Formats: sequence, structure tokens, C-alpha cells
Amino acid sequence: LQTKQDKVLAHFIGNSTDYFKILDHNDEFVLVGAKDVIYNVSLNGLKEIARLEWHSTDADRELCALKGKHEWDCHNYLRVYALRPNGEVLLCGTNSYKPRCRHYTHAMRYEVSRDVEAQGLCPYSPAHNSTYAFADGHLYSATVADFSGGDPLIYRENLRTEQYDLKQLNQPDFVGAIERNGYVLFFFRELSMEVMNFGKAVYSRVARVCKNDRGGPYSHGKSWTSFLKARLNCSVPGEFPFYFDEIQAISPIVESGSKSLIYAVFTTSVNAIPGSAVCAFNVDDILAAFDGEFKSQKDSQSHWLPVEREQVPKPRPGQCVEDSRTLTSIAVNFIKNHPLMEEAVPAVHGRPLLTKVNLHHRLTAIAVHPQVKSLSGAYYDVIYSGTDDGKVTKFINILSTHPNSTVDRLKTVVISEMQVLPLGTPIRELVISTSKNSLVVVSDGSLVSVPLHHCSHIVDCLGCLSLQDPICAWDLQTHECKNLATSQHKFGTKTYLQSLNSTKKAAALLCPH
Ligand SMILES: *[C@@H]1O[C@H](CO)[C@@H](O[C@@H]2O[C@H](CO)[C@@H](O[C@@H]3O[C@H](CO[C@H]4O[C@H](CO[C@H]5O[C@H](CO)[C@@H](O)[C@H](O)[C@@H]5O)[C@@H](O)[C@H](O[C@H]5O[C@H](CO)[C@@H](O)[C@H](O)[C@@H]5O)[C@@H]4O)[C@@H](O)[C@H](O[C@H]4O[C@H](CO)[C@@H](O)[C@H](O)[C@@H]4O[C@H]4O[C@H](CO)[C@@H](O)[C@H](O)[C@@H]4O[C@H]4O[C@H](CO)[C@@H](O)[C@H](O)[C@@H]4O)[C@@H]3O)[C@H](O)[C@H]2NC(C)=O)[C@H](O)[C@H]1NC(C)=O
Ligand SMILES: *[C@@H]1O[C@H](CO)[C@@H](O[C@@H]2O[C@H](CO)[C@@H](O[C@@H]3O[C@H](CO)[C@@H](O)[C@H](O[C@H]4O[C@H](CO)[C@@H](O)[C@H](O)[C@@H]4O)[C@@H]3O)[C@H](O)[C@H]2NC(C)=O)[C@H](O)[C@H]1NC(C)=O
Ligand SMILES: *[C@@H]1O[C@H](CO)[C@@H](O)[C@H](O)[C@H]1NC(C)=O
Ligand SMILES: *[C@@H]1O[C@H](CO)[C@@H](O)[C@H](O)[C@H]1NC(C)=O
Repeated sequence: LQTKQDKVLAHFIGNSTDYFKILDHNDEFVLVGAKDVIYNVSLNGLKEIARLEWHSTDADRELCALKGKHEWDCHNYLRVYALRPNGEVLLCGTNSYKPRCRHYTHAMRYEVSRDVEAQGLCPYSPAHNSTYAFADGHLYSATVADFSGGDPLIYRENLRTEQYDLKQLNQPDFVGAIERNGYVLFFFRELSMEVMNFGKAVYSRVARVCKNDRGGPYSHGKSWTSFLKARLNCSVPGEFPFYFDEIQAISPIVESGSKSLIYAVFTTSVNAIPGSAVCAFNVDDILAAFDGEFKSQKDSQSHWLPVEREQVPKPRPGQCVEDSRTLTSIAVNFIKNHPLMEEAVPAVHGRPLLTKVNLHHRLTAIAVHPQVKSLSGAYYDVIYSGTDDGKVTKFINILSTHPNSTVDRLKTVVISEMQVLPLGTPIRELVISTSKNSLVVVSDGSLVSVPLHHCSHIVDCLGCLSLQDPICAWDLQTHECKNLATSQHKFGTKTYLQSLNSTKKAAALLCPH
């Protein structure tokens, strides 16, 4: 008991073989894609509401086992859900390495409207290496097209990345896909070509495609004409920067004031000492990287600089043209030859928001409660991160202006680090329901509900101030640590105490004797 165990509110337990995956969630209900089943689960008590079962035919499982896969692989793990603009429901599952998609239509309705192949639209294995995004009525999938797992692609409406071309994709493991401003952004880690000796170094990338892409002319009609990617830069600055090059998870786009943010979790490679980090990226900075120079093709010398400014095609590559079929073969071949941008995307504040180095666990999940108003009146993003150990870490960031020198100092206020899952089980995903004050930890075979904020669970004044949660404040009128977002303060907060910009011992000093 070196770390305290968190107060588990509710639990939804399945077998370890289930390999749960969250498909859709809001503040009240969440969908869980599992082995042969997808679950509609209410968030107040983690109680099941609606169940849809879908099993592989014995013909499908037999051929799957004949294909050389084990029993746990020869099932139907549901991995793709989308609410179509017709009110229909789209469901796709692995189906024992024979992926298929279906359309569906108090009261539970389960009528199979359609059933068709899902090659390139759905993964073959429950492995969490692939992602998707349903944007403007189409499915933008990033997965493998083959049974062996050696043909990665990004696909949508018969438009795919170049097959067996390592310049666009080099053994990628996808971690997420976000729609934004007429683009679809993909986040993944892959092998690096830009290194001089082509060494097996993993780099983290953000890639984008135009949604209005209609392909190129002639043989380019089945390939993207707007595929670009840039490296993500999550590193500790210095004379010798310390990089976290393997992205592991991302959060949805967070709205923090006038800025749109994406929080991501990075780990170090196997050689550098084991390390984890949380970096945030500005969406305006991500989109700006695709306005820069193009990294030239890895020529034999490999010391080549970015492409000459006069060598880029007449319209800029990656710019969403109305009809991309009118583009020339020279312009389409160019963006196929130079899909990698020269400059990398810088992280917000130019450094990780949290680092974890030389520890017996790595960060795995991420979730954000944005713009929590502190007692003082400032707004902070409360960031949640999970580990392969089963722990959850709350923290906020405070940036100091001229505290000692003109250089700004960014500090990390760790709110709590508690054990949530059994000490062995890793944390796959994190879902936040602010209205129910619930953080839902997701493992392979369980959902666990723990309080999003422990204001109502602490009774001591010293603990209410030492917690340094921007949402918990201590009322002196009534000895009760109150939640500023949920609890009602009709008599005002003038008698409240909170200290976020101090030491955890300096905060408890403000608390009365
Ligand atoms: C992801 O994001 C991260 C975070 O943002 C990025 O991280 C960056 O990483 C790069 C490298 O990848 C770093 O570049 C190095 O920067 C430092 C510092 O440069 C600044 O400061 C210089 C002056 O500092 C010195 O002088 C002042 C007084 O003048 C003194 O007070 C101070 O104490 C200090 O002593 C400036 O000169 C420099 O400005 C220059 O560059 C500007 C930008 O181009 C330009 O605007 C200026 O006009 C000017 O041209 C800047 O302000 C540098 O130390 C370092 O320089 C080394 O590397 C280059 C590479 O070609 C080389 O040409 C240099 O000669 C130098 O190489 C020596 O140092 C190496 C470092 O140890 C050493 O390994 C070498 O062997 C070599 O050493 C030889 O000479 C030295 C004596 O000089 C001797 O000790 C050796 O034994 C040997 O004889 C780099 O420029 C960035 O700092 C870093 N950024 C941050 C914010 O941390 C990362 O790039 C991003 N990744 C991606 C993919 O995007
Ligand atoms: C998982 O479980 C929850 C719990 O039931 C479930 O949430 C429910 O969603 C349905 C919609 O699918 C909600 O029912 C709607 O209520 C609105 C009232 O505003 C009605 O207008 C809706 O009618 C629709 O269809 C009509 C024609 O058929 C149209 O005229 C109309 O415009 C609507 O389009 C519909 O009755 C229901 O309120 C919630 N339940 C709760 C408690 O909120 C969820 O759908 C389940 N499945 C998932 C998430 O896939
Ligand atoms: C979970 O595994 C057990 C094996 O001990 C099995 O009996 C049970 O049926 C499984 N769960 C479901 C929902 O089938
Ligand atoms: C995930 O997809 C990549 C894409 O190339 C593939 O190489 C890999 O085998 C798949 N599975 C895992 C576990 O990475």
C-alpha cells in the first residue's frame, strides 16, 4: 500500500478475453465494443441498458482457425460504430479475421439493413493499432487491408494511400483520428526514413487528408491527392533535447479559451531510459505545419535540404481543390513523392506538461476536464492520465510570468495519483462525465467508475487545500470541502479557501489551526 486505492463507485466486469473498446460516449451513456457483443452502458451505476450480440459463423471461425490463429482471435470483436445521417447505425467487427460491416435500424431495434465486406474499413484483430473517424457521412479508416498485417492504409470511398510505399506509411500504429475544418487528421507512430542510415527509429506523426478529395487523373483516381504528414515534437528542450518519440494516446479536441488543443501521451523508445510524457498541441500549429517546406526525397546522399520553393506545383499540394481530378500528374506525383513536411509540430509551452522518467510504469491513457474555474477565478484544464500499472494521475499546469527571471517557468501541480485498477491490469482508455462527476477507467475486460473530483470524499481542511484541485475549496462557515462546479453557493464564496500557486505544505498553512 505505497499508493492509496481510489474509492471505486461502480464496476462493469467481463472476462479478460473480451478486449473492451469504447466506440461512442456522452455524459450519460457509453458504447463498449467487445468480443461478439457491443454494450450500451449507463454511466450513473455502470449498469447495462441495451445489448447487441453478433457472433462469427462456425464456417468463419473454422477458416479463421485454419488460417493459423488461436481461439481468442477467432471471434467477432466489434470495433467501428457510427450514427449515419439517415438515422441508421453502422457496425463493423473483426469477425474472426473476416471483417464485415452492417447497417441497422422500452424498445430495442435490430434489423440488418446491409452486410458487406470491411476490407480496409475495419481491422482483422482486436489489437488496438487502428482507428477511424466518421466525417460528413463517410468513414475515414486507418488500418490494414491484408490478413497478415503487412498492408497499412488510410481509406475512404475507394481512395487509399499508396500500397507498399514506405514514404507515406512505414509500419504505422494508429492512435486516433480527428475531424477538423474540412480535414481529417490522423495520429500514429511509424518507422523513420528521414534518419540518415534509415535506422529503426520510431517517430510520431500527424497526417491529414482533404474530405473533398476525389482522387487524381487516370491511374491516380484511387489514391489521395492531399495526403501530408508532419512529425510531432514532444521533447524536453536543451543543448541535448530529450525526446518522447512514441505517441500512445490522444484526447479529443479541447477548447481552452480561444485555443483548440489536443493532449497526447508519449513514451520513450526501448534504448532511452523508460520515460513517459504528456504534451499538448495547438490545432492551429498542426495545420500551420502543412504550409511549410516539403522534406525532399531521401536521396542517396541523405543530406538534402527541403524542396526548393520554386519546385512546388502550381497550386500548393495539400490545398483542398474543388475537383482534384483536374490536378496534373506532375502535381499528384509530387505530393506522393514528398508527403513529409520539413518542420515538426511544436508542443504548447515548448516542453511536456508532465514527464515520468525512470519509473516502473508508463502512461497509456489521457482525458481532460477543460476550463475548470478556480476559486480565484482563473480557468485550468484538469488533465487525467492512466498507466499500464492501473494508476490515475490528476494534474494542472501553472505558468509563471517573471517569478525570478524573464524566462517563464511552467510547473506541474499534481493533484493526486491513486491506484484504480488491480496492480497488474493496464488502463486502455479514460472517459469523463462531468455532469455525474465520474471518471470511467477502461481496461481490457472491465469498466471502473471512480469520482472525477474527490471534494466530497475529503473531510479534513488540510486535505482540501493540499489536494490543490482547482474545483475543491474549503468553506470556513461549514467544515466541508465543497465542489465549486456542482455545489450551490447562494451565500457566496468569500469564506472559502484555496491555494493552487503554492507548496502543498504552504497551502495547508492557510488552513486554520
Ligand atoms: C523539437 O523541439 C525542440 C525544442 O524546441 C528543438 O530543440 C532544439 O534542438 C536543437 C538541436 O537539435 C538545439 O540547437 C542547438 O542550440 C544551441 C544553442 O543555440 C542558441 O544559442 C547560441 C549561443 O549560445 C552560446 O553563446 C552565448 C553568447 O553568444 C553564451 O552566452 C551561451 O552561454 C552559449 O554558450 C546561438 O549562437 C544560437 O543562435 C544561432 O542559431 C539561430 C537559429 O539558427 C540563429 O538565429 C542565430 O543567428 C545563430 O545562428 C542559438 O540562439 C547550440 O549550442 C547548438 O549549436 C551546435 O549545433 C550546431 C548544429 O550545426 C553547430 O553548427 C554548432 O556549432 C553547435 O555545435 C557544437 O555544439 C554541439 C552541442 O553540444 C556539440 O555537440 C558539437 O560537437 C559542437 O561542438 C563543437 O564546438 C563546441 C564549442 O562551440 C565544443 O564544445 C565542442 O567540443 C565542439 O568543438 C544548436 O544550435 C536547440 O537549442 C533546441 N531548442 C531548444 C529551445 O532547446 C528540436 O530541434 C525540435 N526538433 C525538431 C525535429 O524540430
Ligand atoms: C443507449 O441507451 C440510451 C437509453 O435509452 C439511449 O438514449 C436514448 O436515445 C433515444 C434516441 O435513440 C432517445 O429517444 C428520443 O427522444 C427524443 C426526445 O427529444 C425523440 O424526439 C426521439 O424521436 C426520434 O425519432 C422520431 C421518429 O422516430 C423523430 O420524430 C424525432 O425527431 C427523433 O429523431 C427519440 O424518441 C431517448 O430519450 C434516449 N434516452 C435517454 C434516457 O436519454 C441510446 O439511444 C441508446 N443507444 C445508443 C447510444 O446507441
Ligand atoms: C466468462 O468466462 C467463464 C469461464 O469461467 C464462462 O463460464 C462465462 O460464460 C464467460 N462469460 C460469458 C458472458 O459468457
Ligand atoms: C497494426 O497495424 C500495423 C500496420 O502496418 C501492422 O503492421 C501491425 O501488425 C498491426 N498490429 C499490431 C499489433 O501492431
